[PDB]
Amino acid sequence: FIGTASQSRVSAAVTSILTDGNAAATNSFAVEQVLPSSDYVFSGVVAVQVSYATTISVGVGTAGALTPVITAAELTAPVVVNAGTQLTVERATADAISKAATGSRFGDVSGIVRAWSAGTSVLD
Amino acid sequence: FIGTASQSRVSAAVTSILTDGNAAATNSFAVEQVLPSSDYVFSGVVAVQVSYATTISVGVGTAGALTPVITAAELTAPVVVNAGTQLTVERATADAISKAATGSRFGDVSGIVRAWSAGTSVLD
Amino acid sequence: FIGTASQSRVSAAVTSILTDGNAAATNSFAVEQVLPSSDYVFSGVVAVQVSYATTISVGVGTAGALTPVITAAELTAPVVVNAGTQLTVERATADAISKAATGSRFGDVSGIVRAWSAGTSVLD
Amino acid sequence: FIGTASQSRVSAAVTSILTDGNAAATNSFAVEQVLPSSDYVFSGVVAVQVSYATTISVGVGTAGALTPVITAAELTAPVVVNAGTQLTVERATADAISKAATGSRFGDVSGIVRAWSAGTSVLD
Amino acid sequence: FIGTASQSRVSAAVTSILTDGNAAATNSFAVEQVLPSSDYVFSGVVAVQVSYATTISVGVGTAGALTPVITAAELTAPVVVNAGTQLTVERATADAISKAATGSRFGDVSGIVRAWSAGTSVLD
Amino acid sequence: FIGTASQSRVSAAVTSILTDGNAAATNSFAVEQVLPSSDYVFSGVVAVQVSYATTISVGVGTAGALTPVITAAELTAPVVVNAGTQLTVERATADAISKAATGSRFGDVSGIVRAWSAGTSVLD
Amino acid sequence: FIGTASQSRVSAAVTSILTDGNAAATNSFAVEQVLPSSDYVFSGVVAVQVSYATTISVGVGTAGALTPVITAAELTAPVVVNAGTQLTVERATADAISKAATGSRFGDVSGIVRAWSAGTSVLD
Amino acid sequence: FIGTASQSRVSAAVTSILTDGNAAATNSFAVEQVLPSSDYVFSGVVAVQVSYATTISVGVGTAGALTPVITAAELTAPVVVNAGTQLTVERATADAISKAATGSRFGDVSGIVRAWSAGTSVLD
Amino acid sequence: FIGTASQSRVSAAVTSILTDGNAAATNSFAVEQVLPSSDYVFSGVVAVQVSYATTISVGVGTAGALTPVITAAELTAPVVVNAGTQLTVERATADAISKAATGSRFGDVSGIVRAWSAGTSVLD
Amino acid sequence: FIGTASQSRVSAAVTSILTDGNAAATNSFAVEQVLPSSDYVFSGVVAVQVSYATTISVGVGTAGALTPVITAAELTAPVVVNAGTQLTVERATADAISKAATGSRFGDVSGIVRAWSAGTSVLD
Amino acid sequence: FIGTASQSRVSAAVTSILTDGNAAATNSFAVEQVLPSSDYVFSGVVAVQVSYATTISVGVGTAGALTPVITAAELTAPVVVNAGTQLTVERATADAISKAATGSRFGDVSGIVRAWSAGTSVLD
Amino acid sequence: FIGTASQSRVSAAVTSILTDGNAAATNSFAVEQVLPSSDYVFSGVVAVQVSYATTISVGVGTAGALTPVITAAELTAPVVVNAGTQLTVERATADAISKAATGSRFGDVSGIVRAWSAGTSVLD
Repeated sequence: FIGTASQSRVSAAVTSILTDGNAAATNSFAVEQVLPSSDYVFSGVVAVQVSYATTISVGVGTAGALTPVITAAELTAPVVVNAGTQLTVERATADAISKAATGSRFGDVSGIVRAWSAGTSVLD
Repeated sequence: FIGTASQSRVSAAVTSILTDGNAAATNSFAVEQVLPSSDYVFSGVVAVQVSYATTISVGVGTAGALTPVITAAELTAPVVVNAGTQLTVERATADAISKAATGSRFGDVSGIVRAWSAGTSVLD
Repeated sequence: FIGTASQSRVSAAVTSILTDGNAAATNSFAVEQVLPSSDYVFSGVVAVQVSYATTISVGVGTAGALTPVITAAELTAPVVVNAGTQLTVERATADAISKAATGSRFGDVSGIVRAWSAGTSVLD
Repeated sequence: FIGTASQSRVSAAVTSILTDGNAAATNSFAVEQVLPSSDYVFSGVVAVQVSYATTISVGVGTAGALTPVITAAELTAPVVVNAGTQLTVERATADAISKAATGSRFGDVSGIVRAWSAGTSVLD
Repeated sequence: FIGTASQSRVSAAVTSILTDGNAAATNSFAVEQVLPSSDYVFSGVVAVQVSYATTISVGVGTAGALTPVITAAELTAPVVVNAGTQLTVERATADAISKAATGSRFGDVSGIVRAWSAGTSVLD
Repeated sequence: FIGTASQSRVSAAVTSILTDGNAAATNSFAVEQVLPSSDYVFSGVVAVQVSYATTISVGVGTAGALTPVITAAELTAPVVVNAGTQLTVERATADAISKAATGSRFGDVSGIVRAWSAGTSVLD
Repeated sequence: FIGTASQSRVSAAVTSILTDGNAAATNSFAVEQVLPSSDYVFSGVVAVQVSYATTISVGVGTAGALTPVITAAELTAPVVVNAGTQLTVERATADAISKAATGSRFGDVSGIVRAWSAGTSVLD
Repeated sequence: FIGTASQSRVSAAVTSILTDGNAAATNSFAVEQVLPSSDYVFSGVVAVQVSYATTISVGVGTAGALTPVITAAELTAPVVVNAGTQLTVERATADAISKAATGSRFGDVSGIVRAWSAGTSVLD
Repeated sequence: FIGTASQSRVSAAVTSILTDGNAAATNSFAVEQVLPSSDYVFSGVVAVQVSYATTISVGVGTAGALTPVITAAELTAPVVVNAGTQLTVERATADAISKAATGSRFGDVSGIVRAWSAGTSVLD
Repeated sequence: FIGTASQSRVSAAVTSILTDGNAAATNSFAVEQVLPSSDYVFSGVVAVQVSYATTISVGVGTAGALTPVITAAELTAPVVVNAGTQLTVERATADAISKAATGSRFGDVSGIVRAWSAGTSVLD
Repeated sequence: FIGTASQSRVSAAVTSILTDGNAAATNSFAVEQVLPSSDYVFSGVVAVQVSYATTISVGVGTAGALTPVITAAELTAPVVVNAGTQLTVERATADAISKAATGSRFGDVSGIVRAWSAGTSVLD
Repeated sequence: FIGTASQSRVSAAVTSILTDGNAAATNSFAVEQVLPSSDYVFSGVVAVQVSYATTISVGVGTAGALTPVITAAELTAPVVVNAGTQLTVERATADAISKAATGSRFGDVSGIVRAWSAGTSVLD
């Protein structure tokens, strides 16, 4: 759980404390997934499952107390292509470059790239 | 629960403490989802479900006390395309670039990009 | 409950402590939703519902004490497009850019963008 | 209840402690709503309702003690467009920009934006 | 009850403790409303009403003790446009900007905005 | 009762403890109103009224003990425009700005605003 | 009763404990008013009145014991414009600004405001 | 009774305990007034009066015991303009500013204000 | 857990504390994987498994207490080629270069590269 | 764990604290692997195994307490050739150079290299 | 552990703290290997082994307490030739130079080297 | 441990803290080796061994406490000729020079050296 500025992220945690008076067991599972937010997003059901074993003892051999532990954990986090249409200057500029390049007007592509990278023009 | 500055986010938590005097069980589930807020928002019913197992004991084999645990948890968080029409300078500038590019006026696209990136003009 | 500076946010919590003298159960549900406040707001009925199970025991098998738990929780938080008309400098500047762009006066768009981004002019 | 600096906000809480000597039940509901205060305000009747279930027991099956719980809660918080006319420098500047833009005097819009963003002028 | 520095705010609370020796009931309702104080104020009658149910028991079914609870609460807080005429520097500056803008003297608007934002002048 | 530094505020509270030996009832009502003190003040009669119901019992149905509760409370707090004439530097500066603006001497308005915001002058 | 540092404030409280051996009633009323002390003061008769009802019983219907309660309370606190003539530096500076502004010597107003806000001069 | 550091303040309290062996009544009235001490002082007769009602009973209707209560209380606290002539640095500085301003020597006013606010001079 | 700014990353941790009163064992496993986010993303089921040994004692030889430890741990993190189609200026420029190079128009490739790297043109 | 900006990296750690009341042992293993991310990535199962010895004592010879230690640790981190097809300007430029070089058009290679390194052309 | 910017690196550490109540021993081993990342990479099993001696005492001769120490440590870090095929401008330029040199076209080699080193041409 | 930018380097450290309650000994060994990375690399088993003496006392002659120290330490770091085949412009240029020199075409060697050192040609 370190990414505070991340834009597309799932975080989950499962914790437990089980006791019968004589024995106790504390278990936790934490997980985190992060995506490049301009390309993919999380959309769907987020799901966690854990698996507790009853084959671990603390004490004297097979006569020890039974203390359940987590030995397997899993996560679902559905990943979907980003499809938002709110406009940024960069996205519109890239779209204009693509439109110029589809017509083989590479001089216009060069002009736009010149204006973007250094703010110049053809006669400058 | 680390993203304080996030603009589109769902957070939820479920906690329980069950006891009968002789045995006790503490369980918790925390989850968080974050979206790129200029592209998607949360709109709909937020839903959480957890699953408690009755097959885990603490003590002596099958004769131990029954301590319920969480072994599955899930979240619904509906995701919807952002469709607000309040005006920003960036959104209007991108729209103007798109309008110029639809008419193959790539000189105007270049002029706007020059003014945005470095605040210059054609004769500068 | 981490977003102190958020402008459009719903927060809710439901807590309970039930006991009959011999057994006890503590349950809580906390949830939070956050929107990009320049685009959407919360307007309508905020509603929470929880679901308590009577199928979980603490003790000896089916003979254990009955301790209700929360296994499902939900939230309604109605989402509505922001439609306030109080004036900001950014909103008016974007509106002027849109007005210039509707008449294909991209030189005026470029001039406004130049003044906004670097505070310059055509002859500077 | 985390937003101390918020300007348009509703907060409410309902708490109860019910006992008959042998059984007890504690219940609480807390909720909070926050708006972008330059765009919307709260004006009208603030209303809360909760729903208590009589179908939950603690003890031995259907023979356990009856402990009421909250399973549904709701809030009304009326939302109204902000319509105050006390003057800020930003609001008047935006109004002047709008007046200039309605007459297609985009040079004056550019001049005001230049003075606002960097405090410059046309000959600077 | 978290906003100590708020300038326009209503706070109220209703509490009760009812007992007949064998059963007891404690109830409370707290509520708070906050406005943007430069735009609106509270002026009028502040009113609170609560609704107590007699349909909730603690004990054995319909034979349990009757413990009244709050299931509905409401608030009136009248909202009125701010109309004070004590002078601030910001309000007078905005008024001067509005006066200049009503005569299409956008150079004077630009001059005032330049002096406000950066403390400069036309020849600086 | 949280605003210690507030300059225009009304606070009131009504409390009661009624008993006949066998049954008892405790009731309280607290309320608070706060104004922007440079614009409005409290001047007039401050009035509180509460309403006690005789339709709530604790015990066995209609045979339970009668325990009065508060179900409605209200407040009067008269609000009046601030009209004090003791001089502050800010109020006099705003008045000078208004006097200059009434004669269309926007250069003097700009000069005063320059001196206030950054302590500069025309030739600086 | 929270404002310790307030300069113009009225505080009052009325308390009673009435008993006939078999029944008892405790009642209290507390109230507080606060003004902006540079603008208004309290001068005149401070007056409190309360209203006790004889229509509330604790016990069995109309046969219960009579326990008087407070159902209405009021306060007079006369408010008068502040008219003290002891000199502060701020008040004299504001008076000088007003004197300069009455003669349209806005350069002197600007000079005084420059010296107050940043301690500068015209040639600095 | 909360203002320990206040310089101009009146505090008073009246208490009584009346009994005839079978019935008893306890009554109290507390009040406090505070002024801005540089502007006004308390000088004159401080007077308190209370009003006891004989129309309130505890018991069985009109046959209950008579228990007097306070239903009206009042205070006189004479308010007089402060007229002390012991010298403070602030009062003398304000007087010098007033003397300079009466002769339209606003440069001297500016010089004194510069020395007070930041400890500077004209050539600094 | 050191990469806060990483865009494609999986983080997980499993912790346990087991005790029977006389002996105790604390175990933890932490793991992290990071990808070049423009090329690959994480999409699929994230899975963790650990293996606890019962062949380690603390004490006197084979007569010591049994303290389980982790001796093997594993992670699944599915890796998938990035396939988002949201437009960047760099991606569109590279696409235009590829289109020009597919037609052996290496002069246009050179022109675009010249505009990108230094913002120049053929006649500059 | 020092590489925060690395793009292709695996990090893992295993920790334990074992005690029987009289003796204790703390063990940890940390490991990290880093690749040149434009050439290789991590894809597959990440696996850790450790080996604990029971042949080390603290105390008096062979009669000392048994304290397990880690004497061997290992890691799997599968390494795979990078095969992402998202476009960079550098990758497309290199591809164009390769295409020109496959046809022995070394003048075009030289032209592209000239435009990349210094932004020049043949006649410059 | 000093190389943060290294692209091909292995880091590992083994730590232990062993005690029996009367004596204690702390041991650590840290190691790091770094390769020129354009030529070689790490691919395979990373392995660490340490050797603890039981022949060192602290105290009185052979009668001192036994404190195990590390006297030998080792690392495996498999080294493999870099074989990634993602394109850089430098790699493609070198490949073109090699292709020209295989055909004894040293004029083309010279031309490419001239364009790379100074961005010139044959007639410049 | 000072070379952060080194490309072929081995670093290792061994530390220990031994105590029996009355005497203590702290020992450390740190070592570092660095190679010219274009010529040689580290490939093989990295090995460290230390030697602890039992012939040093602190105290009164031969009756002092035994405090082990390190008196010999060693390192293995296998050194292997660099044999990577990823292409640099410098390596290809040197290879072309070698190819020309093997055929006694020293004019081509001179031409390549002229283009590398100053970017010139034969007729320049």
